[PDB]
Parts: sequence; structure tokens; C-alpha cells
Amino acid sequence: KQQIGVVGMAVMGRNLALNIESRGYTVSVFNRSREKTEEVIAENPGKKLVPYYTVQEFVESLETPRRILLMVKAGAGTDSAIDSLKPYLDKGDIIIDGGNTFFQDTIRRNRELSAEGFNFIGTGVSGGEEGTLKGPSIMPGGQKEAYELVAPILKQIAAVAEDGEPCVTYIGADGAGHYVKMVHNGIEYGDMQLIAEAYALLKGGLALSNEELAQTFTEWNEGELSSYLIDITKDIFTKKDEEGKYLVDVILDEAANKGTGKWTSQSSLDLGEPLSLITESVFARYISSLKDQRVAASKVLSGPQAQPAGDKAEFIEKVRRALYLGKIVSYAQGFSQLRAASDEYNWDLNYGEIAKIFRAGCIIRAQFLQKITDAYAQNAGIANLLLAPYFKQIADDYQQALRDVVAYAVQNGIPVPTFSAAIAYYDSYRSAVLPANLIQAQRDYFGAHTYKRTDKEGIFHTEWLE
Amino acid sequence: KQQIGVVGMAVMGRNLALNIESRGYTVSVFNRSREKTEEVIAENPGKKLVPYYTVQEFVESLETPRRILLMVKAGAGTDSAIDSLKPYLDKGDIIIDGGNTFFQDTIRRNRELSAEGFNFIGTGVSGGEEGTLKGPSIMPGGQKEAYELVAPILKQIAAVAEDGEPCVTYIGADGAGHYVKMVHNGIEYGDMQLIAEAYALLKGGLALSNEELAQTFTEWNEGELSSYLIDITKDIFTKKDEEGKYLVDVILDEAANKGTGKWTSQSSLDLGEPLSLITESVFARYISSLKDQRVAASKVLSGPQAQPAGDKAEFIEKVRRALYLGKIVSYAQGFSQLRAASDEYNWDLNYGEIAKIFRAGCIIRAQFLQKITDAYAQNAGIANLLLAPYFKQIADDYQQALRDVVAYAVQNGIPVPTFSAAIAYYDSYRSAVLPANLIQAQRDYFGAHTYKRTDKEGIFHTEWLE
Repeated sequence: KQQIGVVGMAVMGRNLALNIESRGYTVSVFNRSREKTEEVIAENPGKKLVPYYTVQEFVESLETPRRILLMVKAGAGTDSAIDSLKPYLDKGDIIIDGGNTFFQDTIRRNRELSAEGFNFIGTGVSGGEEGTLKGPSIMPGGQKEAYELVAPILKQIAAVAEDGEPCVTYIGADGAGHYVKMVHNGIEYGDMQLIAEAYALLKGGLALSNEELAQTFTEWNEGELSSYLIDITKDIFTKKDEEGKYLVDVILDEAANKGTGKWTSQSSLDLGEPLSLITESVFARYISSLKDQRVAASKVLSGPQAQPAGDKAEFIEKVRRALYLGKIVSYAQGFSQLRAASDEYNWDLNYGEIAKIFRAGCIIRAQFLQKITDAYAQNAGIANLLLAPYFKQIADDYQQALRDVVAYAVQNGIPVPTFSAAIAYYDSYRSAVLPANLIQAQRDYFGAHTYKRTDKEGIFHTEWLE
Repeated sequence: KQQIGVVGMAVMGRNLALNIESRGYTVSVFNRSREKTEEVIAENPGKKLVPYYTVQEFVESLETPRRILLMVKAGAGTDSAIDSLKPYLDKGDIIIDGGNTFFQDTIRRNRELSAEGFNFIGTGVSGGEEGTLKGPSIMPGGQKEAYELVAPILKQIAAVAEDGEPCVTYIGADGAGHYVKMVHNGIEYGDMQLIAEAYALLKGGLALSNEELAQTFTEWNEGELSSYLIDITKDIFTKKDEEGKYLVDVILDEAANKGTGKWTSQSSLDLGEPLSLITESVFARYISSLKDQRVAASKVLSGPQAQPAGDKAEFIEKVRRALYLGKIVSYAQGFSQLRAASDEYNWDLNYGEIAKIFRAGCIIRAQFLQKITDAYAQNAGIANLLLAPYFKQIADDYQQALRDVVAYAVQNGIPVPTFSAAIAYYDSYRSAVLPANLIQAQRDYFGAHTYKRTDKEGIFHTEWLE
């Protein structure tokens, strides 16, 4: 019998099944309809993929306890796939949902399937089509015993960091994996928006051509900013269409989204976390969708004439620094939310291990994730990444560049929502005292909400008039 | 019989009942327990308040169709109050929930009570304890026919604008009123945070004493910033405790919240609205709660030495301008969300009328709300308040001040999350082209998400490598 089965032969499931096959495992494959399953085998002769055309047969062909990988698109189809499998499962079998599922849904299915005798692993899978085929970052949450059973296969198919550690680990119970996958995506939204601002600043302040953009990103990619996102960005700036037009310059600036970005921010608001940078990233996507409103407004609203930033190399460097410190702030906010979530949902998350599996496979992969790993390696209970020696030092050295870039952008009409968010956060966090004293005073005045005092114990209320 | 009854004799309900009484109406009062009801009458001899100590009697003493005002604290008690009333109601009776209820709960009760033959009006009430007693802004949503029946009383007790129009109006169906009340609160969070930044900037850049702060706010209050929030703020800066200490300087800077701020932002994220300013206001409150983390971080993280802002009067004026334009941006974002919500929930909101009832009674009351009223008076379908002639002109004239203040703040270590949000929004909105073209290009690259072109119809996907 096969050790594992994959349900859902669309690209992602097909690729994952091929990945499993490449590691020397024989895998059973199944798809709601039979055409995709037939195409997979047609296109992959000689591979150890065994097709089934009925749920029952697919389930029977797996060694127990069964390990069933659902790669169908997250949503109702996940439930129908589960419902179609149930009647044929033995107590102890394991269903693993690799869809981009909202964590509360995974928590619900996990609790419900558990009550019926089945294990449920909600797992994030990150890497794009090519990543799923070659080695994605895998983020499983669910029963530990079910994880350990399937872990050997997950480890073989995941991307491997350069220290030899596979990019999968036991994240936690029930919905922890899908919650971490959501946060990865929120963090990804933040990195793309920071990069988009770097681009606007170079193009706006120095009028760099696309070839100079490509060259600049290429250089940044050789240093500490080294990352997958930076790499594809330099590629993007060198792409020309069939008639020699730079593709990036004619792509409609309407950034689409698929919830996860929204989801992370909504969670930050439920958990009391100041996740301003990723949240501003989501809002920047929302405003780019108001394209018609923006063109209209551009003919009506006035603004300053953007003046050249000055020496090219120096400005480019300040923008590089700003970007890197911007990422530091965004991730400090992201990992602080992972802690808030861990507490709320009782997951005992291991932040260092999560950072470790983000080092390769996933879309946000970068040498930067090793810096985060090191930070937790030296102090697991660190309150905020900004306090880590490495990050503290980068802030010491790069904040002036961030401050200069934001002032330039604001004085020149270039919107820098996340760079502005990053400096506002850095300055708020290091403030022993914020103006919330006035906010509290106003609340007690118009709403008798009471306040506390810095010089005296007790809870007070004041008759502000007399 | 009495024309109306009030349930819930805590302060807010007591005051509302007294308000109704002051207008010449006799009102029946009731409270779950009898002590508060006994105290109300004890303390208010000669007033036309008729106490009842059983639900049944309270319901019987009202002329039909009955108008029952629930002033109990929003939550489970609202449901228990409703459940206790039901058995004694006649089809057509009207229950009005004046609690600070989340709009989806009002939609649920409205639908459910409707199916049983009863009308349900979820209504925001804003004014604080003193406002509920003297004249609050009232924002009712529910069956129109039920609204018209009770409207005469609501109009008599609401605050009245100087043009003689009472600050209550039919907002819309089901949960529209409570949704508008939520947005008022989100907008209030934004105004308090903008004011808190003005304060940080004056105190940080010019080291103004509290007496100078008071004097400055007093002057601002005499001009276009004229508002309730600005007024109590100047009061706050002159308040001294029993031993001569300025109260504002010893109040613990940990801004509490009660959801509505959070709620507005969560809705903006569900509706695709870039409500960055109020959202940053909520996050600023979240970070002020991390007081211990902030004190710790203040001894560890470095930052620049804040240098004096320069001439006092000139800087003060730039900060006044910045604040006013900041409010313009926040409200543009708020009213755009009111439209997004109106569309989503099928309310056909009348923005001008909502602005009109915010002119007095409510916490955000200000001459500014008349500017918004005028804007809708001249163009009901205006896409964004920034496009309104009055606001367009203020932006033309005050943006440079906003830009100078933010650059100064950022170069000097003073966190200005909302002022930064305001300029980032103004600059994004007027941008015919944003860097989301790159974001779209990256998405198609790693996720094959496809993109559109500015120079060609169709939806494309590109093999970015080759």
C-alpha cells in the first residue's frame, strides 16, 4: 500500500504529489473529477503515482494510520472533501489540509473530527507552484501524535535550510499552523509594500530607469537584504514584452489581495497588537484599487513638485537602509503578534523554530530570517525583536537614513505609508511616556472612565470643571 | 398612560428619562432591581417619572403602540431585558436599544423580533452623562414606521443645532444607527489621537508649559478648529490637583478602549476601505498599553536628541494647520467607509444628514461638521470629501504645514502616526499611479495571479524567467 495519498490534482496538489514522488515515495492520487487525474498520469509516465477514481478505493490503497493530504482550494470544497472521506476512515486516520485555510475553520474541523475519532492537521504550505514542487515551507498544526507519524514525509519534501534543517516543524495544536501561514502572508504583504516604497522613492527622487532599478536591487540582493522577494524584483525590472516595452511600466497598479493580509490585521485588532506596518500594507492595496478615484483626484488635488533627492549613491543607500530597518520593524510587530496569538489560543509557539522554517521554501525567505532565528537562539523570551543586540545595533545605525527618507518623501509628495509606520512605531515603542495621558484625561472628562496616576496608587475620577 | 418608558436606571437611563421629563413628557421607569429605581424617584421629587417594579406593570402603563427605551449596558443584559419584555408586548410595539451595541447584534435582534411581530430600533446615543441629560445626538436605525411614531419625543430630547434642527434623524434600516454610532466613536478615537499628537509636538518641539498649552488650545478653539474635544482639552491643561500638581502630567499614559474603535477598523478591513487614520489611532492606544515594555525599551533603544522647533508662533500655527488638515483626511476616510457600509448593508445612508446630527450633542461635535454638511449639501454624490471645494482649498493651503510638521517630528524622534497617516493618504489618493504595479508584477511572478495592462485589454500572465 501507499504511505500517503493526495486529494486534489489541480497544480498545487499535482506538484506536491510529484514532490513526494521525487523523494522516493509512492503516492496515491485522487481528484473530485477524473480528467485532472488522468492528465497528471498522462503527463508523468514512469512516476510512482497511483491514480484512483473513487474515494473508497483511494482510501483503501493507503497504509494505516492513513495520511491524507487535501490540496483542494480552501473553502467549502475542503469540507466536501472531508465529508467524502469520512465513511471510509478508521479511527486514528489523519487528514491534512494544506489549503490556505482561515485558522478558526481548522480549529472547528479539528475539534469536530477529533470527536469522531479522526486526526486533523491544518497546515500552511508556502512556495508558489514551483516551491510546492521543489520544496515548500510547511507549517502543520494539529494532534502531535498525527504530526510525528507523517513528519518523516513532510521533512523529505520541504525546502531544506543550508544548515540541513528541513523547513517544517510541529507548530502547535489545532489551528496553529494555519495561523502561522496567515501571519507569513501578512508579513509578505508588508515586505512587498516596503519594496514598493523603495521603488517609488528611487523612481520619484532620482528618476532611475528600470535598468538602474534592476542593478540597484541586484546589489541590495548581494548584501544583508538578500531575499527571494528582492531577487524576483530585480528580475521584474529587466522584463520586456514582445515589442521591447518594460512590462512593469504598463501593468495596471491595482493590487489584488486574497484575505490573508486582511486576516492578519483583523487578528491584530482582536489581540490588542499594534501591527501598523502590515495593516498599512493592506490599506495601500485597498487605495490602489480605487484607481478611477485616484486618476480623478490627480486632476483636482494639488501637491508639491518633487525635487531631485541629490547624489544618487547616497540616496540609494539611505533608501536601502530605510527598507532594511523597515523590515526589522515589520517583523518585530509580526512576531509580537505571534506571541499574542500563542497566548490567546494556548499554542506555546516556538518563535525561533517558526523563524527557522521561514528561511527557505516560503515566499518571504531571506538571510534576514536567520537573524531572527539567532535572536531567539540567544534569548527565547525576548519581549520584542528590536531589543535583540543585532537589531538594536542596526536601528542605532540606520534610523537616521529612515528619518531622512521619510522627511524627503513627505516634503516631496511621495506616499510612504509603511516607512512612516516604521519610524512612528520605533519612536513610540522607545517612548517611556506617550501623549495617551491626555487621551485618558479626556476620557475621564467626557465619559467618567477613570484614570490611574503615575505618582499615586488607586483609580481616580475627576470633576474637571469644578 | 405614559407615552414612553425607560428600562435601566443606571446613570445614562436615569438621565435620559429625566431629559424626556424635562420636555414635558411623563415617563414610566423600570430597572431589573428596585434600588436604583427607588433612588431615582427619591432624588427627583415632583418630576413626572412613574416607577414600576415588575416588567408587566411597566409594559401595561404605556400607551400603544408601546415605545420602550432600553438603556441597559450593551451585551447579554440587552437580550435579557428584551426577553423579559416579550411576553407582555402586543404586535406592533417598539423596543429601542440605546446601548452601544455592535451593529450585527442589532441586525439579528431586529430580524428576530420582526418575525415575532415587534419593531426594533437600535440607536446610538452620544453625549456622555451630561449630554444624555441635556441633549445627545441620537442615531436610530430600524423600521421606519416605528421611527416616525417615536420621532417626536426623540426630536424634543436631542441636542438642537443652531439652525434649529434636532440632532436625530432616521438613519436607516435594521443596524444602520448602531453602525453610525460605531463610526462616530472610531472618528472620535482619530480626533483624540490627532490632538494628542498636536500636544506632543508642542510640548516636544517648543517645550510649552501647560498654561501655554491651555492658551494655545483656547485660541485654536476660537477659530475653525472650534470643537467640544478642543474645549475640554484646554480645560484639562489648567486642572490642578489638591496640592497644585497639574493633573495631566501625572495621569498614567495607558489609553483604555471599549471596542468601538476596534470595531470601525475591523469593518474597514472587511469593506476594503483604507481607514488608516482611525486605525492608527486604535494601534496608538494599543502601544500605550505596553507601558512596561516602553519604559524598558526607553533605556535600551537609541534615538535622536529633539531640537527646538524654532519660532513659537510659527510652529504653533503649522501644528494647528496640520491638525485641521489631519481631521479633514480622517473624516474623508470615515465618510467614505460610511458609503462602503451603506452599500454593503443596503442602507442608502444620507451622509449630509448624518453630518448634520453630529453638529451638537455627540462627543465629536464641532463647527467642522457644518463644513461636511455643506459639502454634501452642494454635492450629495461627491466621491470623497477631499474633492469638495472647501476641503480642496484647505488642503491647497495647509498641506505644506502638515508636511513640515511630520518631517520635523520624524527628524526629531516624536511619533506622529496619524499626522503621518494623513499625509500618506493625501499623497496616495491624488496619485494617478501608485507602485502597486510592482506589487502586481511580483504576485504574477511567484503566484501566477495575473495582471491587467494599462496599454492593452485582457488579463495576462507572464513567464518572467523565460
